[PDB]
Parts: sequence; C-alpha cells; structure tokens
Amino acid sequence: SGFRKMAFPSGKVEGCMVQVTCGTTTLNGLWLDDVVYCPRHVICTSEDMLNPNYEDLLIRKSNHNFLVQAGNVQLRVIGHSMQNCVLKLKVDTANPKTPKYKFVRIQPGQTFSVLACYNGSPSGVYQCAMRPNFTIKGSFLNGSCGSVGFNIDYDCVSFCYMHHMELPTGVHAGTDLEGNFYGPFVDRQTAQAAGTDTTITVNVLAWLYAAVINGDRWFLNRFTTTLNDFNLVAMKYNYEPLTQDHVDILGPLSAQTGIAVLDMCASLKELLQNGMNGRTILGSALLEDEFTPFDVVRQCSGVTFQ
Amino acid sequence: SGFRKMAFPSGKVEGCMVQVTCGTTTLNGLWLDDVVYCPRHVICTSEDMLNPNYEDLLIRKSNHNFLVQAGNVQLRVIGHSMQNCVLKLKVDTANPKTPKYKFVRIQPGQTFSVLACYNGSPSGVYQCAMRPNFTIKGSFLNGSCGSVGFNIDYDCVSFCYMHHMELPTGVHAGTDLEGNFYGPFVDRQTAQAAGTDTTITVNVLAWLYAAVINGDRWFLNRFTTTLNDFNLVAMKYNYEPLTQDHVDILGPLSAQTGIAVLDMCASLKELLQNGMNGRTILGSALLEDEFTPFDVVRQCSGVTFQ
Ligand SMILES: [Zn+2]
Ligand SMILES: [Zn+2]
Repeated sequence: SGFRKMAFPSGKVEGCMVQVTCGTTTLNGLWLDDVVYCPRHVICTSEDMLNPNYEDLLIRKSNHNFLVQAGNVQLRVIGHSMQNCVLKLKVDTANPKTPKYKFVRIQPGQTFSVLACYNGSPSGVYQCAMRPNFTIKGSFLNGSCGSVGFNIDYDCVSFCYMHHMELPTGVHAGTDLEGNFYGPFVDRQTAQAAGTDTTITVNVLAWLYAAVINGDRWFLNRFTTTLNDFNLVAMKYNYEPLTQDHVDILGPLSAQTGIAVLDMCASLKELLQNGMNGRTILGSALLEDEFTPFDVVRQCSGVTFQ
Repeated sequence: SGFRKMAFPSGKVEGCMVQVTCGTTTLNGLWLDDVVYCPRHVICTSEDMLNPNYEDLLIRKSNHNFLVQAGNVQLRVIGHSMQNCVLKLKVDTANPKTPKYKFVRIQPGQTFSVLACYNGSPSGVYQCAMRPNFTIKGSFLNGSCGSVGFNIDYDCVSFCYMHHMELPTGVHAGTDLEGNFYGPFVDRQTAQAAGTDTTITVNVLAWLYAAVINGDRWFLNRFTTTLNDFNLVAMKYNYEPLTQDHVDILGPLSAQTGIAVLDMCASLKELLQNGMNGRTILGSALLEDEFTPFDVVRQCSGVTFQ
C-alpha cells in the first residue's frame, strides 16, 4: 500500500509566509493574526563581527525600518519587540489566512515538516526530525532563514521550528517560535561543534513495523532479547537507549502486527551487528530513524468521511 | 547547504481536491474551473468481476448519482462524460481556487509531487518518479484513488498523474489527466506483472553532482570512461543506457561543478562494480535515482525577489 517519507499538507503554512527586510538583509517571516515572527538577526550586517549586541543593533531600528511584504502587497508595522532570538513585528492587519495554530517546543526525535522559503515565497516541503543533539539535517540556502517547521494534528498547525543558521558540518540550528534555540546553539557565526550524531531507536523500530506492514519481511528472525541486553548493543552503535516508555508507545504497532516489541528489538540487534546483507528495507539500504511511531500509524491509516 | 527529497508546495493543489461518491464508492476528484476529474471506476462495484464494461455501467449513471463535496459544501453536477479512463463531471460552479494549470503527459524518469488524499481531504505530500516501466512507487491506501501528481514551473501547476490502482508487487499505476494510463496497465483487477525495475541513470548522475555540491566527495576517482564503455556497465546493472542527450542535460551541472560528465560516469561505474564501502552519500546508503537534473539545479539555486 506504501510507506513514503511524507510531509504534512503545507497550504496552511504557505498562507502565512512573508518576506521581511531590514536595512539590506532579507529573510522570511511568519504572519499569524497581526504579528509577524522572524529571526532577530534580520537586523545585523551579515558577517562574523562588527556589533553583536542585538539589543543595541535594535535600539537603532524603528518600525519603518522593517519592510514586510508577500505577494505584492505592503504590510504596515506599528510595533516591534525582541523575544529571545525572534522578533515580533506587530502589523496593522490580521492575516486573513491565519490557520488555527499553536506554538510548541518539540522533543528530540520528533519529526516535522519544513516549508523551505526564499524571501517570502514557497520553494518546497520536506520532512525531518529533531536530532538528539538538537540539530536538524535540512535543505536551506542563503535566503531560507525564517522558514518554519510544523506539524498538523487533525485541525491545526503547531509550529515547532524557525530556521536560523547553518553550522560547520552543514547541519542546521534554529528556534521554537518563542525564540529559544534548540540545543546550545546561538545566532552568532562562531565555531560550535555539532554534537554526537546518534540514532533515534524508537523511530527505527517503528519503521521496521512499517516494513512488515508492507511485506519487507526478511529481517524477522527467531530471536528475542531484553531491554537491558538490547541497550548494550544500542550503546555500541550510538543508539538512544530503549526504555519501557518507548516500548509503550510502540504498543499499538505491536498489536497492529502481533510482533512483540522485544522480538522486533532482536531483529534490530541482528541488523546492527550484521548489516543488511546487501538487501534493502522499504527501498532503504540503511536503517531509517525519522519516522515516529505516530508517523507510521498515520500511514496505514484511518481518517475519512466517505 | 542541504539537499533533501523535496516536494512542490501543495497549497495550490489542496484547493482543488474534492471527494466524489457514486453509488457506494468513494474516491477523490480534482476540481478545476467547472470540471471535476476522477477515475472512472468510481462507478463500479469494488471487486474482480460482475460487469467491467465501463460504458454500460455508465449508461446507468445519471448526473445526480455523482455526489461531489469538499469542505462541507455540495457541488451540483450538470453533465458527465468518460474520457479514456477518467470521468469529467461538469458542475455549475467554477472552483474559485483554480490555479493557473496545464495537463501534461510526463516522460519516464521524470519526477513529480503527489498529494495523497483520502475522500477529499489532504493527508500528505511526497516526491516520486515515473519509473522506466511506467509504475510509480508511492504511498496509497484504500481511499486514495484520484489523488494527483503534479509539478509547478514558476507560476503553474502542471498535473501529470492521477492515481488508479495498486498492482501485485504493491507498486502503483495511474493515468495522465486525459485519462490514458501510463504504461500497459488497465483499470481492472487482473494480473499484469509489473515490468523490469530499472534505474534512471541520468538522475543518479545528477544526484552525484548534488553530493559534490555539498561536500560528500569521496566517490570522486581519477578515472574517465566513454559513453559506450559506461553503457556496457549500465546494461549489466539494469541502468538506462546513457546517451549524449543525457550528457547535454547534465551540461549545466558539469559547468556548475567543473566535473566532466564522463568523469562522473567513471565514478558511477566504480560505485556500481564495487558498491559503497559501507560509506554513504548524502545520507543515502544506495544510489538515488528520483532527482532529475532539473531537481538538482533548483536545490542549489537562484529564485528570489529580495
Ligand atoms: Zn535567519
Ligand atoms: Zn481510483
């Protein structure tokens, strides 16, 4: 029936994208009701150096210095303010395409969709995960700052990510919509060293359950294991240790499939110690960890109206 | 900077999705101006057998038997007709969200975005390719028929695919928006055998150029080859033979990168004969063939308004 890396429908977010220009600098903003949210470094001058005190850079920036447009049409800025690492530009008009929304701060290992945008206009949409070291591995060119990541629960955009910078490795760092960076990262072009790339165990298992639900059966074996035994293997291959909380989340998929969570762990243990035999799983030649148990259930599925 | 499997913004297509019900059966339709397009087998009874003559099944179906809704609101059907394997339902109201659009018939090896839909409402969006054997490897559950695939040139949805059936392998077959199936497939639940899964050579090369543009350099070697020599290797590993036409398309990427097309072919030759050394490329542990040269250029990129 088919399991694909699946993004959320993005039309609701397309309707909120604007471009924001300050001085010379140009990035994207998110227009929700009468507020536009964007990265505060729209105010700088784009280098290493020269003044970093966003506070004092900001003392020099009046409402009329923030130029906010998308589609053709100008928005009038009546107030501004800095909230951690984001700016909130109050505009005189409420976005008529404002969707029901929430801001949340996502947890590591959660997935979300990113609408990549270049100075105000949609480019594309893709799915990714918040990595255990709080980077994300995205697709962001010079211009994409202020692009956002989000989920939709069946009736709602929850916004979870705003893009702010690329690191050395070429991985990506950003904030929630309250302006707080994920991880230790800061909006300043200094070294940071990313952090241990580590694999999201509960997501790999969920994806293995997806493979079975589609007939890519071969990695079923006749073994079982225990949480403590599996976690030894996990802390050799730099996987998240598995807990009973992970086991509980996977409960519906084990019962959806009749395959006990610890039996699936033994399949995974075997795949880790022995690799994939030149074989593949759901057209993947390595283990996949950016589908949550939530993402898998949703994709052999339920919702409807007929 | 980052290269991801990237779908098109889908809000323009979200605005055209409706559900269509006939009898008992329920699938999706595409509402553009005053026409709704949907698979003709919305009229059957959903099995192997019983009457297949879509013509005569259709003689029994009046305008008022076609129930067309999305969001809450009913559309009035004033005419219907069969165009190859699609139905065209004329409705009394033009879709006010009609985007500038075209229908085209895509070529094998071209990619497009699919908006997976379940009886009228958006579920998710993903990117895929039309395979050389004219299947696509998608994610389509019971209900997804009438979901569409499309591209956007910078100002336009060109619709290229409508989903109609799953085959034995669990791969997918469908039509263009004129109702003609891609490949030899027919809207009847009989065996068909898919056809040789064969790899889209020019797309793999384009993706290798993407890897270089991002620093996943290791598969550069000090070899070259010729088209005829490379194509021998291609017809051992079931790759499309490479032609000068493919070489010409890749021209901009070779000059974007300074790496001659035939030198990149020699890198690919080496990867085919020797595998990937347990190494990966753009976080892929196998060669990737559903990015076109068009898709790669667009993703270290150009477009703008600042
Ligand atoms: Zn930014
Ligand atoms: Zn159908």
